[PDB]
Amino acid sequence: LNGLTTVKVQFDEGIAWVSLNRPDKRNAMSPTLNREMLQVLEALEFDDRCGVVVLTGEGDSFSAGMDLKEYFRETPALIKAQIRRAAGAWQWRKLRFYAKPTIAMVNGWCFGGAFTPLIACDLAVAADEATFGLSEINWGIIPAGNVTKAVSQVCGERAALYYIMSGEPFGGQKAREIGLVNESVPLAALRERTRELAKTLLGKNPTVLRQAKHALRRVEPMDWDLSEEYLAAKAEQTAAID
Amino acid sequence: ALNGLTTVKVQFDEGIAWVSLNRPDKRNAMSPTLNREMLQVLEALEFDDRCGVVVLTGEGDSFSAGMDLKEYFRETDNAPALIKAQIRRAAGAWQWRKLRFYAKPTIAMVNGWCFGGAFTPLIACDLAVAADEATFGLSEINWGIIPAGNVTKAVSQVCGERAALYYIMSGEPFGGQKAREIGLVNESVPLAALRERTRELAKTLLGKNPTVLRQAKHALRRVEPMDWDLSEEYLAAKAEQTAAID
Amino acid sequence: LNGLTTVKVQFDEGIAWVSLNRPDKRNAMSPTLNREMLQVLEALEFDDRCGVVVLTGEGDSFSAGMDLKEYFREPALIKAQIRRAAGAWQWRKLRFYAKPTIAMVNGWCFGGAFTPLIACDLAVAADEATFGLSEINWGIIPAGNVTKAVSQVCGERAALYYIMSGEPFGGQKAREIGLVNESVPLAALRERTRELAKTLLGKNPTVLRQAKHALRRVEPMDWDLSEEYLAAKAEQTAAID
Amino acid sequence: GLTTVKVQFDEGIAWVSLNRPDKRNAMSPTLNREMLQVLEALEFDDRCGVVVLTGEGDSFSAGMDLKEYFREPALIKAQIRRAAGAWQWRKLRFYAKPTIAMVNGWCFGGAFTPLIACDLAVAADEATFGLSEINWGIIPAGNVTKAVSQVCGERAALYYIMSGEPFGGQKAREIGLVNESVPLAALRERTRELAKTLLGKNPTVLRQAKHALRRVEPMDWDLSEEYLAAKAEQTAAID
Amino acid sequence: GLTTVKVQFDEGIAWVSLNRPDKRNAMSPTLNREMLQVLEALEFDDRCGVVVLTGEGDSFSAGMDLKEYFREAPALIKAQIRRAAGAWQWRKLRFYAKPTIAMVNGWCFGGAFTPLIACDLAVAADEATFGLSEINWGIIPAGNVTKAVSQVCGERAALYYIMSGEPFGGQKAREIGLVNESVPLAALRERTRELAKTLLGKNPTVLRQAKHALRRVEPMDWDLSEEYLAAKAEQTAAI
Amino acid sequence: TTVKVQFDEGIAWVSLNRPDKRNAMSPTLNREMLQVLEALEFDDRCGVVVLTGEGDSFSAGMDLKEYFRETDAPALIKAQIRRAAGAWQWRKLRFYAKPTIAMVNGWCFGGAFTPLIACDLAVAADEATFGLSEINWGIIPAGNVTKAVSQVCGERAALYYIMSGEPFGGQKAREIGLVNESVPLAALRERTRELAKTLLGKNPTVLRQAKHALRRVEPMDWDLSEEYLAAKAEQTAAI
Ligand SMILES: CC(C)(COP(=O)(O)OP(=O)(O)OC[C@H]1O[C@@H](n2cnc3c(N)ncnc32)[C@H](O)[C@@H]1OP(=O)(O)O)[C@@H](O)C(=O)NCCC(=O)NCCS
Ligand SMILES: CC(C)(COP(=O)(O)OP(=O)(O)OC[C@H]1O[C@@H](n2cnc3c(N)ncnc32)[C@H](O)[C@@H]1OP(=O)(O)O)[C@@H](O)C(=O)NCCC(=O)NCCS
Ligand SMILES: CC(C)(COP(=O)(O)OP(=O)(O)OC[C@H]1O[C@@H](n2cnc3c(N)ncnc32)[C@H](O)[C@@H]1OP(=O)(O)O)[C@@H](O)C(=O)NCCC(=O)NCCS
Ligand SMILES: CC(C)(COP(=O)(O)OP(=O)(O)OC[C@H]1O[C@@H](n2cnc3c(N)ncnc32)[C@H](O)[C@@H]1OP(=O)(O)O)[C@@H](O)C(=O)NCCC(=O)NCCS
Ligand SMILES: CC(C)(COP(=O)(O)OP(=O)(O)OC[C@H]1O[C@@H](n2cnc3c(N)ncnc32)[C@H](O)[C@@H]1OP(=O)(O)O)[C@@H](O)C(=O)NCCC(=O)NCCS
Ligand SMILES: CC(C)(COP(=O)(O)OP(=O)(O)OC[C@H]1O[C@@H](n2cnc3c(N)ncnc32)[C@H](O)[C@@H]1OP(=O)(O)O)[C@@H](O)C(=O)NCCC(=O)NCCS
Repeated sequence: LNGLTTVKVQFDEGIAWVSLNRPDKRNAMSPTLNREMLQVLEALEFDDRCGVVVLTGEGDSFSAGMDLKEYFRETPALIKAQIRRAAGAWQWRKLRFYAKPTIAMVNGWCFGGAFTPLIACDLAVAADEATFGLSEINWGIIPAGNVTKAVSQVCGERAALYYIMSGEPFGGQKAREIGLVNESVPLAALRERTRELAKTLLGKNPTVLRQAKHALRRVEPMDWDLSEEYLAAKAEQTAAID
Repeated sequence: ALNGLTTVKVQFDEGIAWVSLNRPDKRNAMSPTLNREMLQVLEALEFDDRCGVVVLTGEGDSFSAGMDLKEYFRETDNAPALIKAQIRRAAGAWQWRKLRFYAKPTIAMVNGWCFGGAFTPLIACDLAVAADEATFGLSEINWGIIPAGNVTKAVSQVCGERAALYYIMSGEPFGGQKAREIGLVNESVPLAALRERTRELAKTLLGKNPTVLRQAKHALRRVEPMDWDLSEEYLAAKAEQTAAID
Repeated sequence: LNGLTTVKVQFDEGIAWVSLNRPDKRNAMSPTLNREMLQVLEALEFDDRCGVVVLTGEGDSFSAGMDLKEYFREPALIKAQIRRAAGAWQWRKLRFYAKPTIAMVNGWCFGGAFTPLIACDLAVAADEATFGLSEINWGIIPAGNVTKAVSQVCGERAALYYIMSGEPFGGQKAREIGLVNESVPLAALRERTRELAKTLLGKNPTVLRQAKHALRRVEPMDWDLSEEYLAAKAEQTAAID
Repeated sequence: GLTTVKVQFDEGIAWVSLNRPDKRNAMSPTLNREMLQVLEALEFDDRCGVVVLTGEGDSFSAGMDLKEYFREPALIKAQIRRAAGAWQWRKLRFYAKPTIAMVNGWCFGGAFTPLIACDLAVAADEATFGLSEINWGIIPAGNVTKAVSQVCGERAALYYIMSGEPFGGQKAREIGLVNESVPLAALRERTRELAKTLLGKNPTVLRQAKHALRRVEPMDWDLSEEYLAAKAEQTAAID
Repeated sequence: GLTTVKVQFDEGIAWVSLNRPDKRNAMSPTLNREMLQVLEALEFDDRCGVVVLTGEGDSFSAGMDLKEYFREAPALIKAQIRRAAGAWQWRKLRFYAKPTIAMVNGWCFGGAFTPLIACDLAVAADEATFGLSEINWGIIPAGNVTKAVSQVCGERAALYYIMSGEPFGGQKAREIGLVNESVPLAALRERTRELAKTLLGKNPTVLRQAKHALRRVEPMDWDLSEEYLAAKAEQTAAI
Repeated sequence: TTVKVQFDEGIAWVSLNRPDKRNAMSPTLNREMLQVLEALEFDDRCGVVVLTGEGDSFSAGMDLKEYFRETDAPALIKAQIRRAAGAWQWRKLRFYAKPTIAMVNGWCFGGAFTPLIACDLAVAADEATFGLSEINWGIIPAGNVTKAVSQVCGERAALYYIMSGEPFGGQKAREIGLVNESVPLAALRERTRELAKTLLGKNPTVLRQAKHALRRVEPMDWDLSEEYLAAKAEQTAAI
């Protein structure tokens, strides 16, 4: 957490408000931001100053997507693949099964690549004024990285295809309708609502909370006979490590 | 199989088998005894000509308060491992193994409290009509346990990842209208109209061809993990099997 | 495209209005229509006069499902070939069509019509449209690929309710359960559908085709595999553009 | 109380023998019900820590009963079909104790499912295997088609399903149907030595390990690592 | 009227011969279209109840035509050409209405692995030379060759020959489960004809249902496969 | 320090360097081996990596003292140490940017199976001893060992050696598909070098794309694999 340039961490009574911090660039996710975000999230897993992580963006943006210059334009094949993997290293590899509960607080512009860490977070609270967009089609690219998969994970096929194919923007209430976020409230109540939800998660047994939210995503592709076998081993693991 | 029941009641009604958990003093908590009796009841009703549809509900003010904290959890905590496994299997033996592909159509009538383990038989049933006043809750997190058995899988089967994680992680209660919005139940109506609405839907299912109704509702849950090429092959055999056994 | 007997095709500023043309039979899908529809869909994938295809029904019916007279009632391998020819255009060709597809449900949509409706990329229904999985009322299961198609876009509760009950529902209910993207009054159906088609026509056609395919491809994949596939898909997109 | 099954206890080994030699150990609804009772009773019988499945006489099992199971209502037929698979693979494939199939002779049709659902299998060289269902005008129903595909390659599975051609114990070993094939005179002792080897292991760890192998097969590597981490913790918490 | 494929009928056996010996039976877009028409014509031709796929001359097939298929286009046209190959190589062949046997009489390289593996069975000559030689030409085993080899061979053997491009004979192909049997070339035709006659003696409806069910149940869990096999058995008895 | 790296005309001989501990994989070695693999995938002096062990061992498995006993630690720390093992043993190795060959020169037990199987190819010495000895130590084959064995071995062979913990040599490892080839130890180094030189003669881009494509298409249906392989082939030509 020392010498961060693109990421801000503010601790608040057990809550780690992690803000993408490139407001002048609308929090576009560059290779520098990708490296810092993984370093922050890895450190916060063992930082006792927090038991829940809130992911948001500084200024009027959640995130305008990947940096069109520093991530896309300025990027050898193996060198290119390493930078692409560094994005997914924190956007979904670390976030999807994160050690502590995660809440995405969408305060504003959320486009393209921003959908992957938003969906990899366990919960999401958006502002009514927040503007979501799968604008990749308008920039001549598909929703790569894991954006296409992430949208398919939480939204129905009809809604996923409509916003990928058309690139049409939509607000927080529409994001809640299609299952992209858990709740949409006015921006003036966004932080208060997200903080109340984080405080509710802080009141739970942290081990049981971690085991339960992981098991939900693990059992998704399993058959019912396999899920019962996994959940039984997961329940015994929970009581053994608490 | 229907005689000497201590925790479950069965009442026949014009081709409907109203199966209600019968431990109201315990809010219909599901004990190992109840898990054993319900499997007996559901197995017998699959061949009982007095029914063409099964309605699963609870006596009193509770649909179910989840697994018995005393008889299912506490009294089996220090039991031998294979004994605990057998008790756990017996719960899922009727909660999802029997219910999810029951030979007859099943409707879950959520008349009241529905917590924790009660979500698995509720979701394993084909259709679900809840009361607006009913209170749902994945309160396992507040008791220090994960939603085990098959509760976690059952919730992810009908509810989106956001709604599934929200109520699993927060343990927050919600009513029948929220259960309908998140896809947990088909319909939500006031409690005063819950039985008449459930009975009307049950009579609608009774008016259908029972063989085709059984075959079609099973095929829906079978084809979900299949690719479209495999599902077309399975639906072709399922359609031929339907015509041969009708 | 020449000599068609059950399908009509009208070109409109890059839009291929493909209508099932059996209105006196409520656009029931016969083995003849199944053969012609695949014949038309294969030709339109390379027809430079179209960049988007709108599937709709002539008259008051989008489609009344499979032809109860020419398809169902009328050898095992012969029966299998006729059944396969239905899915050949209803999902095999439509689900990963080389061009964007929009289903315009102008009226009756029952049984087997669900498969090409769901295999299309997008769907705009009329509020007055009447959907229904009435196969249970006819004594059959939603065969072909209907059960899978309904499973693909609707939640398990909604899918089971309409399959088991055979209850009909309107355009707004179809939009609510995720069967279609939007639902407008019939008087505004063609204008809204043409507006959506022009929006798709303004996109990069190669990127649009690759993106709509990638969405349906990554669904059964794990996140590690989908990231690998999307990286290869993104590279294929830039190379063939 | 059993009429179709014989159980012999030997130093922690429960020798479970199919006992219908007059019908070549064909599996009837009576045998299917009796076998589930035996397996359910043996999983808590402390007198055994390993179960060996074999057949009395010159047969392992000639498949399902052509008369009782097949020739003799829709949901009644489905119940009898489910009773066969209830013990043939639902109970056996994840049985609480290690299981060994000892193929002493004829092994045809439906016999493949309990043979494959068992953890391990030792065959006699003189034993004759055969997916002869095609010769009787039926497909390998129940779960035989799935069971054969689980242990043998697609080529070997298709060859013996489509041709109905018999093969011996050495061929069964080569295609992976059984772990080992020895002469019949050495079959029981080789099986008993393997059963004794399994009895020397930690029973909890052995049950957990053998279950974990079959569970992780359809998992991706990221998910299997998560499953194996919980399975190992579950192992240490109950041992 | 066919130019690249030859069809000879023999007592219910349709000997289908790839016929481009001057190009070592390389598969061109012309051959790909002709093979699909032959397969679509033979599935209802009562002169055959079994299909034997092989190659004329000293070749089975040297893979895809390096000139006509790869070297000699717009994106959708190249995809249509690519789709036409898989249309007969695996889409039609993998679930073909009639039993299929691949007779590997000679060279079998690259893209030839897909129709070889999509056929139900395969008998090779010991002298036949196999090879996933795409790596030697600077391309991955595209089409469905990578999946086909993954379907019948273990991961070690699949990776070894994909990565090394090293050739191997008929006995090695039998060892790794690529073919069911390998015999001397002088005995290949009679050994293949005997297997074809063995398939012709089966109930053709039951044979088609069983060979399809084997490949359908591969990715199913055991509970789902039992559900599918019960429906497949009822469909078999009805048709 | 715990790893040795020797460059040889494009070959990166990567040796586990804890011979006094039989190359037991400590948390120290786990972190160091990941850095070596990360450094080599961008080191232009190598186009192939051979993973072997110093001394008489390939690897005796995980360090019983430093990896297991000394982590007896809070749950998240234990999970972090466990994840660091799989970070290089399969997360980095299974889809490594360059071809990998495991040279099993000696003892290969327990956790050593995971990096052995995550390597693309493997050549063993006949004299080398292989063992899934976890059952003898009271633990299940955790990490990804159970999944790795199931990935390359049949269910029977996987279950036999997990349940019995029985040791086996290089020829048996080749017979069950654990390694590609087994030769006498005196010929092991040159046989592995021939394979490494063969891999070095291939287009490294096409070789990486092809070897990755094989493992990616395993769980796909044939229609999905064809779509993936077409994009993979286009990605190959563009890169
Ligand atoms: C997010 C957005 C609506 C904000 O609107 P705005 O308040 O008017 O701010 P601006 O459009 O003027 O851009 C703000 C700055 O941040 C940069 N910026 C915005 N989004 C960026 C992105 N993905 N990548 C890199 N830079 C970005 C701009 O280049 C600009 O830089 P500059 O001030 O040095 O010239 C608008 O910037 C936008 O549409 N960005 C692209 C969103 C997107 O489509 N992402 C997916 C790309 S595939
Ligand atoms: C369902 C509930 C809201 C009803 O509240 P109520 O009407 O006021 O009734 P009570 O709380 O007084 O409980 C009545 C009886 O039923 C028992 N009971 C209720 N739920 C029970 C359960 N899962 N298991 C065992 N007993 C239960 C009570 O212990 C009590 O028994 P007692 O009278 O002998 O003391 C309440 O019982 C409850 O909060 N929780 C259990 C629900 C739950 O969270 N289950 C999952 C736990 S993992
Ligand atoms: C679609 C429907 C609501 C239209 O009702 P309508 O305007 O009153 O039209 P009609 O019912 O009078 O029938 C119109 C004609 O189209 C035919 N038709 C309608 N649906 C048909 C279908 N699936 N298959 C074959 N013919 C059909 C009728 O047989 C009739 O032919 P005819 O006039 O030459 O005798 C009506 O046909 C219906 O109730 N059901 C359609 C069938 C259906 O549900 N199919 C899925 C079944 S598996
Ligand atoms: C196993 C077999 C090779 C033994 O040959 P054998 O020593 O000559 O024994 P036989 O066939 O002469 O007779 C054995 C008795 O057991 C019965 N039997 C053998 N297999 C049987 C089976 N699946 N089901 C019912 N009865 C069977 C015979 O009907 C016969 O009864 P009977 O003596 O009262 O007339 C031979 O019996 C056989 O082929 N059985 C069928 C194997 C098979 O195909 N199973 C799959 C069926 S789909
Ligand atoms: C099959 C093979 C071993 C036989 O070699 P041979 O008997 O000595 O005879 P040739 O090598 O001269 O080949 C004979 C003709 O068929 C052609 N031929 C062989 N394989 C061909 C292929 N895939 N595509 C197109 N033409 C091919 C040759 O170009 C040659 O053409 P020509 O006679 O007009 O000059 C050799 O031709 C060969 O290696 N072919 C390539 C196999 C392969 O790698 N396929 C995968 C390609 S990615
Ligand atoms: C590999 C093996 C057969 C070699 O036998 P050996 O040549 O006679 O060598 P030794 O047993 O005498 O031990 C050599 C050293 O290496 C260590 N060693 C060997 N395997 C080790 C392992 N997994 N972990 C930690 N140390 C190990 C010994 O503790 C010993 O250290 P020390 O000399 O400081 O006391 C033997 O070490 C063995 O049987 N098992 C090691 C672990 C194993 O087999 N499986 C993993 C258990 S889960």
